[PDB]
Amino acid sequence: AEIYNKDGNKLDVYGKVKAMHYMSDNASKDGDQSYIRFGFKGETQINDQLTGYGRWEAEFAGNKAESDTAQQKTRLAFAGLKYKDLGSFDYGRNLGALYDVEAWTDMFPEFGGDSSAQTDNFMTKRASGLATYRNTDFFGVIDGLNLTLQYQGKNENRDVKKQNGDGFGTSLTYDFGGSDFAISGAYTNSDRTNEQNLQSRGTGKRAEAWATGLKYDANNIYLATFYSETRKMTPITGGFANKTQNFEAVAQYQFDFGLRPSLGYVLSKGKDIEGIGDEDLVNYIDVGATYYFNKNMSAFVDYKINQLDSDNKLNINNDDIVAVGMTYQF
Amino acid sequence: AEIYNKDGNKLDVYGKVKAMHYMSDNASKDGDQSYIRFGFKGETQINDQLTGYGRWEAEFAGNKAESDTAQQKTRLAFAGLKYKDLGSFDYGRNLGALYDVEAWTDMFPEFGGDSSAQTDNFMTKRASGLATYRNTDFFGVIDGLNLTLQYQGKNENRDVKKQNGDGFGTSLTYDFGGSDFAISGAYTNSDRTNEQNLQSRGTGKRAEAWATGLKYDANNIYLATFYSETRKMTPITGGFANKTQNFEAVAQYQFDFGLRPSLGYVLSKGKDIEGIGDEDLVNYIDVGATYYFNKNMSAFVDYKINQLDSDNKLNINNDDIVAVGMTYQF
Amino acid sequence: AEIYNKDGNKLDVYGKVKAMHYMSDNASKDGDQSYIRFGFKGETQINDQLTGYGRWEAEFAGNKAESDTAQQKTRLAFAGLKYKDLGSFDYGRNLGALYDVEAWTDMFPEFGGDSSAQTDNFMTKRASGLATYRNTDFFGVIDGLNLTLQYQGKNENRDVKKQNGDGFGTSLTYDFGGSDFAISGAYTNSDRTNEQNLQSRGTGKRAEAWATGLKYDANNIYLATFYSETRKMTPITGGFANKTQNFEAVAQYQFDFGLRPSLGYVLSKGKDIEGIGDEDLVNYIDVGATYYFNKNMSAFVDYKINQLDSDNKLNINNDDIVAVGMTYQF
Repeated sequence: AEIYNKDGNKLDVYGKVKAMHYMSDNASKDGDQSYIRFGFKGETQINDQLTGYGRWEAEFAGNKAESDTAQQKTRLAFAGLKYKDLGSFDYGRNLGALYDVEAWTDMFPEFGGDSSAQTDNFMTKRASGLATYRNTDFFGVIDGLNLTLQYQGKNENRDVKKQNGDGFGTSLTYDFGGSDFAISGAYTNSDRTNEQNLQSRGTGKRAEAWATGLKYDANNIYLATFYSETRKMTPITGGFANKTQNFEAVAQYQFDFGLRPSLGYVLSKGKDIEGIGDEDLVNYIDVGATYYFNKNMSAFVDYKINQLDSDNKLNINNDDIVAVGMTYQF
Repeated sequence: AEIYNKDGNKLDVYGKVKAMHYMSDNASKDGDQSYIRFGFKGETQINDQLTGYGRWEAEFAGNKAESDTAQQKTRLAFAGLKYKDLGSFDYGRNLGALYDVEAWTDMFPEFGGDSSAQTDNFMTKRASGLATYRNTDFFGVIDGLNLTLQYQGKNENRDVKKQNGDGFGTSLTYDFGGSDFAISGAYTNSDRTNEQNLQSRGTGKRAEAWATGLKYDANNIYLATFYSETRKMTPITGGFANKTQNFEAVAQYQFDFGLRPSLGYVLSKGKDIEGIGDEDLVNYIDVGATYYFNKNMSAFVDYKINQLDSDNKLNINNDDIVAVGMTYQF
Repeated sequence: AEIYNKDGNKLDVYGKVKAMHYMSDNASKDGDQSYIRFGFKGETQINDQLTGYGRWEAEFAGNKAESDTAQQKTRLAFAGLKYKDLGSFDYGRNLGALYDVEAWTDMFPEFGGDSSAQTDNFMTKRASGLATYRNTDFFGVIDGLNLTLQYQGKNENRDVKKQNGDGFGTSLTYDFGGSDFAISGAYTNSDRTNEQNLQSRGTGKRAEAWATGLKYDANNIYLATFYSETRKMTPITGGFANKTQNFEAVAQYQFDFGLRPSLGYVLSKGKDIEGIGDEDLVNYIDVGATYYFNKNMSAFVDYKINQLDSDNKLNINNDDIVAVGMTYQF
């Protein structure tokens, strides 16, 4: 909600209470997982052609006792400039380049974005240390095309899963539509940090990933799907997976009254693992729906139908989960 | 302060800096205990008869070095709907059912709400995992009556004091007044979680509590009092108290100029403790006052006169405390 | 940004995303150190002569993984009253008295305020437990003079570096100007806490500090400088420094277009250290500049030229650092 629009500055305070319960056995555990979001975002307008902005998004736990003050964590912190027509540059906590792809099917009521996309995993989902250029429609009219170059500074304070060396990411998108249609691909080659190569699995030199996505979003239908492959990036109980192939798909329909059913499927498949062969990393069908009471209030049910087996060589968790909830947001 | 009231949505950003000092010896320790509160709350109006809301309240420490980033904790997170006349349903971090009672005398400048009401202690004070129905005036005119049914999902991540199994809570309230008068009672039976019954004290099967309160709030006087009993819920240095009886009372007068004296007394009495017999759990007189400069600014002094003895079988703390402070709030 | 100015109350929500990168070796480390600030501040007006306020400022990390929820910390929490002409009293997390001095040259793009001023170091920089009276222009016209008396309650929960006993602080400032001119001095004598005197270095009885500053801020030039001395307050790897002498200087020029170069130098010199003699504690030249796009958006480069030696008896860090960034703020 735009709480300030004065003298060339627009403050926008946003947020969401997601009261939310998981009923299930202990895969991604069960019981309450409600949370609150909070964020501002400014846009100061320097000149009629230039603009600057900062965005901040934190996330505060809903489910802990108040004695567990290990409760908030930030999601987005950046601030940058955008010139009329030349595009936008920014730095700070942001979204890697491959997620320009993987977002196409990250629309479930709750589950999903679960495959190749780990958070604080080099440029795959959210990420620290990112300079980002994004050009749009291409300088002089390839209208529709959209471009991103990004650099990520090394991050080796953190846990060994969470670390990375200096790297790079592109992606592009061309849109069209009598109604609406788009295709997308991205590229990452971030080298791996030294301390990480003292590990059991996926040891090596560089860490790449690439993806491709097709979407269709028109006259209330939404469909999207993408493939992705990673070489030594995805974290594995042994150590980072040598390779993986991941596939996501999504079909959703929004009724006029408010109901919005979603179907989607998530597969992540471990490959050439350094002592276990190939076990799958993620395999479930998602069935669910939210009901949009309006822009602000909503309620949902989601059902992860884990499709993974019991004899699972990486001793993962074959347990279904059913999330139910209402989401107020302003 | 209602910072947004547009297109059927009212954002209300609130908060309070309580700069506050305890002078005392080390019972609930001494020195600074100032804190800050911050919360929004929305109310989107779907239709002329329905409404939805979310409330969030965190609490950020005032007193630590900045090197002790163990500093914030959330108090309320929920979001729900309310239909004209049928009442309100919500889920998330909220207030148990017995606190519909114990609030009657939780009005001191600082101390109190200290008896049967522990925070993250099954539905006794604040609490995680709560679905809550509250009906008011009873559907068709018992005007004055007010009703609450609540369910609390199991919470066993947390510390053993802090855990609980699935449970239930009712309370009701009928109001009246030529000026103002009300009576209240509530009920809880949450079963105890398995890991908790590996304890020394108050082991068992179910954990109940019940309370009763009378209040009088009219032409500037305010008086209220309540009894409460718990079976294996209140945390004890040995382990949860087998039973307890707790009594609170409060007399307060608000002058026209701004001064508001308060008298109150708090007694919590351990019963059938599993190795110590019965020691009291809380016994103090509270004398104090706030001066309301206005809606926003205020200042106070409170004085807990601990009435507990020295030879205290549960080795509690007989030490007085005197809190002084000013409270800005918006 | 003043988001509320109604019925005698002005809420002011502020904040800043400082996306920011250090390139360097590991002195104050290297890579991302962007952060976000957030604060409100109220001012309720009781009567035409009196006013009350609260200020709160937290600071949330930009650079950690979201798995390291050790991320926010508060900077300012207080709330007080100010009477027309008699001055202002407040309590809570605030700025000691010596910092009324040391602020004169704490203006770099990033570095500086680094000498005698440690945060949560008795009244030297930010600080917990502070009652503060500040009188201004002196009751009856010494216009220009400005006065501060402050008391700091003991703080012994915290780490031994971070602790302190009860203490006191004055400072005064007289301003003038055909353009602008001022001189300042402050005094602290906080006794040291008992647990702290079980240390190797700077053991003793009382902890004093004093400072002096001259500034010149006119027709776009800004120059300022100050001396400071501490007896057993500044933390040393062995233990608190017995004495120190610290000197800061700053020359800055603001062009009409927006560029604002800064020169400054920081020296902190350990004296009579209890096993090491005298090594310097801080010695660097700072060269840098911010470009102010406007009130809100800006970008900078700073360069700490560490001037400290390698054979450094307190095994400190002779490594340069170069900070680059943009700052959005509202």
